[PDB]
Amino acid sequence: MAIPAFHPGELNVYSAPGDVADVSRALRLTGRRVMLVPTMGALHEGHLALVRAAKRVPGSVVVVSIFVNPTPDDDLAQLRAEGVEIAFTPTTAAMYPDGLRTTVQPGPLAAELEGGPRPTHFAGVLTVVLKLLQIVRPDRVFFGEKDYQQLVLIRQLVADFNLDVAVVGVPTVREADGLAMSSRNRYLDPAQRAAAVALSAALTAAAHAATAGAQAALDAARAVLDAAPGVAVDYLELRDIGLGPMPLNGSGRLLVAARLGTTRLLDNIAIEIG
Amino acid sequence: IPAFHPGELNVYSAPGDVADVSRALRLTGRRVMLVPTMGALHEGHLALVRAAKRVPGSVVVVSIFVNPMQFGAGGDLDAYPRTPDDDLAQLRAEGVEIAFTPTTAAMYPDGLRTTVQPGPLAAELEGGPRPTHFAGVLTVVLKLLQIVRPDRVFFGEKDYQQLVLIRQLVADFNLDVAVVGVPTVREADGLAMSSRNRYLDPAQRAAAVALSAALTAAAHAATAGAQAALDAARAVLDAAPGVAVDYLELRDIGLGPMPLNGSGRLLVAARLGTTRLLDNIAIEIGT
Ligand SMILES: COc1ccc2c(c1)cc(C(=O)NS(=O)(=O)N1CCOCC1)n2CC(=O)O
Ligand SMILES: COc1ccc2c(c1)cc(C(=O)NS(=O)(=O)N1CCOCC1)n2CC(=O)O
Repeated sequence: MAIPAFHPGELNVYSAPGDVADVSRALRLTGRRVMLVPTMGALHEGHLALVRAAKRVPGSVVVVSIFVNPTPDDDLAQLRAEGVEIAFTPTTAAMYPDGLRTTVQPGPLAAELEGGPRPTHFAGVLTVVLKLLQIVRPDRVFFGEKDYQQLVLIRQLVADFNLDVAVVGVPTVREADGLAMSSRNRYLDPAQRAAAVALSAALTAAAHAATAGAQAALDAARAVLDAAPGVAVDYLELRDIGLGPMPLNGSGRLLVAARLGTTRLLDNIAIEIG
Repeated sequence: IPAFHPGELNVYSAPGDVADVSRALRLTGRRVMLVPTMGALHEGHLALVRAAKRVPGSVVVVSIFVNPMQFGAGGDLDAYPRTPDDDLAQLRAEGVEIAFTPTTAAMYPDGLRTTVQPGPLAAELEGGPRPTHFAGVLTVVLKLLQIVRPDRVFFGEKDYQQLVLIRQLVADFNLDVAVVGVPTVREADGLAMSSRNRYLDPAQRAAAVALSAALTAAAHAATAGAQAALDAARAVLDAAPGVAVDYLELRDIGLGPMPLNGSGRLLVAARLGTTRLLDNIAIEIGT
């Protein structure tokens, strides 16, 4: 049948999975490399940084998905401002025309860490990321490193189901005092917002303490969080980069999550032991 | 790209070799057709192959891989028939160009980790007593679909619940493949092909015609309604020596949560000694 209209150099918006699927396939056949940036709308500078990373690939056409897995005007304007040529904005019914039926079951990592208060969260994530990658068939898909467990789970999905996409993690964009960017940050009151910096300050102190070994890094991060009031830490864990157990020597990742009033914040950093 | 010699049987074990050859063929215009099998090939598998070969410009990839994740445990994996030499002889005789024969380590280098969780249909019928069976099937078929990226994938209708769940997988994860169901090839008396048929002794093989005779009596009985269709099938199964019926169920064609209307599928599973046989048929009610 006829390819949907696509106007190069402007923001083309599709809601129908089949429409974006046909346009992506037509573009790829024309010598473009399809880049997917999955979002849930409400775009912030962290999403812009995903887009800029995608746009850097020569020959790129950038597809930004906006889907809340169960404001439009402003998101699309930001996308236009960034030179993004494709926005995919499906309804829940278009993504799930048969309801919830076959789904993705993550490996046991999805039960750990975030998987504690939210046991089925990552099955949902992995299911819609899978569907997005099958609809759009991108050459590369971009995610921020803030939701680091999510990123690892995505790389396990890609390995395990033999998907033909490159997973690109982009360093977390941070506020000027280091607080990782988040939709949730606007909910903090001024005391909570001041206390919230302890997450990024604990992890950066740990990254530097790590020359003295893993225990020093963990104790430094704990002392920073202990200097903050009304920061209820859920976990502070050193793991290897794939979120297995931290090797005695080598590269790793330090992850923290805490509740400030009603707001849950997460951060993580690269750690190099000794 | 490893070597590909056209009009010869090319056998690849490494998922990256078949992926590269397939993508290269697709980019030169050939449509890639996948026939996934667990080996022990019979005439029903060759009908799948012939269906695939009829697609103009096709290149046919037949996968052979006894998938450990769909077997419970209780010796079933070890006992599955393996007939590698006859399988490859048959594919050469049919003109198949690509056989894909992955090792268990190439398919599951990290063990069982991310997997497909089917919808509720997987817990019905064959999956009632085997709750993780269809998760194993749909996980492997997804990986095979990803590695080979066929235009069309071909399955027999004999394992009809499996087929319906594979269409579910395809729709639910937006896979860009067409699923082609091919009608069950049958012995001359009607017995559905199966590479479990080898475990029927001569008495069991005689008795096993009752599954097909029961289904085809039911299809004709159906002018008189669902009860007459089921009771004709039941009568034939009951007259048969040493057939133990697991289930006999008439459902809507999608086997989903909707009542039977005009078009139905009648499914049977029965044990002859230790051998469990499946069959099914299209049923039109009245009309
Ligand atoms: C490259 O730097 C970053 C930094 C933070 C990021 C991102 C990237 C991406 C996200 C993010 O959560 N994206 S989202 O689309 O899953 N969704 C945004 C709207 O609120 C819920 C999170 N976030 C966190 C967030 O927005 O809550
Ligand atoms: C077109 O005619 C036919 C007839 C029967 C077929 C086929 C083709 C294909 C198969 C087959 O693929 N069976 S299976 O690998 O998916 N599997 C065998 C183990 O029992 C569960 C289904 N089988 C089923 C079988 O061999 O039992």
